[PDB]
Formats: sequence, structure tokens, C-alpha cells
Amino acid sequence: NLYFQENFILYEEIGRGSKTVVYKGRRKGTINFVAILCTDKCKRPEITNWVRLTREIKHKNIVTFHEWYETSNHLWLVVELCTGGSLKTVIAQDENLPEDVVREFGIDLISGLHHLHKLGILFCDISPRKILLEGPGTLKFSNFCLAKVEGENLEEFFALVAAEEGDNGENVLKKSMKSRVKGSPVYTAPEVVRGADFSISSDLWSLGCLLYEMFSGKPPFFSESISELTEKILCEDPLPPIPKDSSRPKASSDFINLLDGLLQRDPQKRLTWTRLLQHSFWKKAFA
Ligand SMILES: Nc1ncnc2c1ncn2[C@@H]1O[C@H](COP(=O)(O)OP(=O)(O)OP(O)(O)=S)[C@@H](O)[C@H]1O
Repeated sequence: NLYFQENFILYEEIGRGSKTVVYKGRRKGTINFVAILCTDKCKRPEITNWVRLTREIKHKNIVTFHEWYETSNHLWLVVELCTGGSLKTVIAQDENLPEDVVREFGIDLISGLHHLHKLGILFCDISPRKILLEGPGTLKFSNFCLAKVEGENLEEFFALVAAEEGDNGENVLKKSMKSRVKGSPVYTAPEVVRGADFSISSDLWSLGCLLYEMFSGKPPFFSESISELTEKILCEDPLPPIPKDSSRPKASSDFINLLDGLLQRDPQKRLTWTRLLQHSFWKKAFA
């Protein structure tokens, strides 16, 4: 059956996104609770992309796609429910995440990201707000609006979705397609900042930013100024990662070495997957 309200029950709102209200929901006649992203139709290109990239994926560290509905006034994206909060929230609430938690989180993210790359999918906007905790643990990549297939022109994809429909209503704002595929500058690899396409290697850079931030409480390159932020990313070695509270344990030499391989400005010098998986920080987790 094709009618959203005949298939799902809505409970409380649990979050907000761009042009999006997120609810806890349940498929009728089941005990399967889900997250329901209630979305303005203008977000159809982003939601189409998310579905087409993930619809056949089942992986512990990737939010599972279930259903996609359209009613008179909204799109409804039905995905796996994550109750543990975002990784951004965790980093903001838990001061000085211990290195062993950073390793476990790192193993979650590597396992999800390696799977995505093996499928030919780049996440492109790895960032703490786009990773959610399933419950007490398990990190999941949770937003695929800006993801794409390696080498794909996502701007052109979005324009094609828009063209075939035909969502704007009476809205007059003309938002460039380049604007819609734009991600978080804080986690953008330097070669992408200088104009190169996203790659497996630039995702690995962003992964290195995340691990750095998990341990130290702050991303390695940060400024409220977009031009200051770009100069930092392009020209400044990151400071050694220290816990915000200096009384807590320092980073191991293995952790430091891993971050040095991931935060290489030159992508040809950055760690590749095989070397990354074999790194001693993981303590043979990927043997
Ligand atoms: N699977 C899910 N389970 C539970 N809550 C979710 C789920 N997906 C999204 N949410 C909630 O909705 C919020 C949306 O966050 P984001 O993924 O950052 O979306 P957004 O703000 O629309 O991002 P962009 O950059 O604009 S596409 C999350 O922080 C959660 O509060």
C-alpha cells in the first residue's frame, strides 16, 4: 500500500534537520520502531540520492534504509532508529573521551566507511553531526544527502532529479547546485579545498579530523572565519592532540602516528586503506 499514514504511526518528534522534522515512528502491526524524516519536497534531490546510494545496504555501522513515501505536502524517509545521540553531542557532553573509546569508535567508523568505499560510495561530508549512536554504542553513518559514487558529478545528479519532477512550490530562492552539494569546511581535505574532487583519500582525511576531535575535544583546524579556516587547512600543521582537561592521559605514540598518516596535506602521502587497517593503533582488530 502506498499511503504513508496507513503504514506508519508517528510518536514524538526526536530531531530537526534542514527542511526536516524527525519523528520516532513504528510500522503498523509491528514492534519495529523507526526514525521518520519528514521532509519538504524541495529536498527531493537530496533524499533521492540517499535512497539510491543505501537502499540495498545492510551494515552495522550504516543507518539502514527501510521505506520512502510521498504524500500531498511532504516526503517521508523511513530509516533505522538511533537513540544514542549524535557524535557531535557525545563530544560536546563527554569531556576527554579516553583513547580506548576513540579506538572503538574508530573501529565502528572504519568498518562502515570501508564498506561504503568497497561499494564505490564516498561519504564526502564525514562530520560528527552525520554520525549517530544506535543505543549505548555502535556508531552509524546517518546522513547520505551529500554522498556519491566515486567520480560522480553530484551537482548534475541533483539537477537531473529536479528536472524530472518539474517541489519548489511558490518559493523564489534560487540556490545554486554547487551550494547544495557543499559540506562542512572544517573537515574538508586540502586537495578538495583547492578544487579537486572528493576521493577515498579525502574521506580518510576527514576520518582523521574526527579521531583527532574525539580525543582532543576540538577539530584540528577551526575558525569561525572561512578564509582563516582555509589557510589553516592548507598551511598549518595541527597541534599535538591534547585532552581539553590536561590532567587526563596523553595520546599514545600509536595514536599520534595514525593521526600523522591521516592528516597528511598531500593525498599521495596520506595513509591508504591497507596501511590504515594494519596500523598498530587498532591492535590487530582488522587482522
Ligand atoms: N536514523 C535516525 N535516528 C534518529 N534520529 C535521527 C536519525 N536521522 C536523523 N535523526 C535526527 O535528525 C537530525 C538530523 O541531523 P543531520 O543528519 O545533521 O541533518 P541535517 O541538519 O538536515 O543535515 P544537512 O547538512 O542539512 S543534509 C539528527 O541529529 C537527529 O536528531
